[PDB]
Amino acid sequence: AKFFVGGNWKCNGSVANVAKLVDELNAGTIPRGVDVVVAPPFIYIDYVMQHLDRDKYQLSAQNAWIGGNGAFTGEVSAEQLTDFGVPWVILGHSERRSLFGESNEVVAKKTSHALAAGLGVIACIGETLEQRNSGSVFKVLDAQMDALVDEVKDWTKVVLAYEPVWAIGTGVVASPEQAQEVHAYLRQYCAKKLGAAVADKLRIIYGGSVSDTNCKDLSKQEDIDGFLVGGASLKGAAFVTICNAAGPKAKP
Amino acid sequence: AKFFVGGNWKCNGSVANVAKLVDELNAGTIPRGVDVVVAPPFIYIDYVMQHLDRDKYQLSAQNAWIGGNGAFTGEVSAEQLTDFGVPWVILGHSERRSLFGESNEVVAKKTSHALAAGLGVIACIGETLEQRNSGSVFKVLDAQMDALVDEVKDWTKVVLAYEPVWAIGTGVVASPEQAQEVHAYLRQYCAKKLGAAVADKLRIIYGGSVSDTNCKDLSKQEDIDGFLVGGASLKGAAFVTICNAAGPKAKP
Repeated sequence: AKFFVGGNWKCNGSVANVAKLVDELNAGTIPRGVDVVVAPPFIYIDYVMQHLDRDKYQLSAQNAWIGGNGAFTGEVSAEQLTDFGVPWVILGHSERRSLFGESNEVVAKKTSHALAAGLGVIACIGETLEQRNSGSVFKVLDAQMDALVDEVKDWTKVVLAYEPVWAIGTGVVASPEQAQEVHAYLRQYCAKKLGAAVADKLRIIYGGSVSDTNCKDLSKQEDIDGFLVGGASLKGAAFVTICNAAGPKAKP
Repeated sequence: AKFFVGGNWKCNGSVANVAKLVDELNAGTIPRGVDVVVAPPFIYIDYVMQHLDRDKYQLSAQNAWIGGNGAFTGEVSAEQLTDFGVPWVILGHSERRSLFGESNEVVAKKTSHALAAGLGVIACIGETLEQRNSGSVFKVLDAQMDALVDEVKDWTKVVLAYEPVWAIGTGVVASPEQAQEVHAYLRQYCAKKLGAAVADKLRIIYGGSVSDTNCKDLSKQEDIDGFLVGGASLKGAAFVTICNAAGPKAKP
């Protein structure tokens, strides 16, 4: 029910800058009834967990391994994250689908593994400019979702994040109307695959370029339940403003 | 000059188990003149850095991104690690060459980037059972090293780790004589590519199965300068014993 805002810091930070960002976030006020998650690089999670106000913010990781602990040098498991006290993980971000070749199948299995390990998952999908140019939007999104549906039985702790990758680094802007068109499409897909009750409660958050300038134009769209924020999450007051875009979608 | 032992914890740990392992490591005594590095999963680096005895142990990460900070969700940069106070990183581990498709070229560029960001690098190489079966040992190792040589000009802060991947998970054991044969081969390669002076000072550490049972048989081999330890690194007293295998190769 709650408007949901996640802040994906990506691969950014230093000890001093993280300390400063945490202080700025702690200075902000968040409306009742909004869920706000902050996702630092792995090395900072300890510090952030210990210094960021728990009344306002929950922690997320930016990725996790496909399975449990073992001989996977460099990786962090969902079991480790849960044991650490982290409640959320972002999985299938466009940067990992592209740079790391995470397939639809890998994202879906990471998601079911993480859920079974006790995390909530911000599961990311989205199509590129080439795919939109070729008339493949439905084919691509349907296949991304079909893979998730195959792995996930309980969507209570899933948040679905749509990334308009065609409008990320291409010189193209996505309008709020274009965003809403996709979110409406995803909503009706999910109603058919999961049932109208599950689809109505599922948070479908927008992960295009979200700033303190455009957040209210996006948050008023019928099927946009929140945001997965990129670079604006690195600026505390701007990020807090995005969290305050909930308006009537906050569920105090 | 110093015998060098790294402990690669891989994707293992919990809050309680890491606390226990750190206590066990702190209970151990290490000879003067041995460098010992411990590599936890990213999320534990903070805790380990703050609780593990600095007189005995330095920290390492198990991986880093190919470049600096930016839009690389899930990744940690070498710049972040240096700023955090971490002195070392493992790059090109066999599990990442295989599971993540890190090419010779990617490992070498990660290495030069990390060195430029101020880290020391444990650069890993090694050939598989298929490659040894096909008579490709030289071709594979030479190509792995040629890629490193192309990127790395200063080897002062590099430690070269040989992983006999043909003897890791295959049902085959590598003898100390087989280990030494490869290390001798690598030494003469490096003398030809880097100069005899650089090759003589370069630590070439063995990253096959290293335990407290076999460590002295390996450490006495002429061209084995230390170890990159896998599962035995999770057992504090066993790992400390491996560190004590240096004998005359400690440089107090």
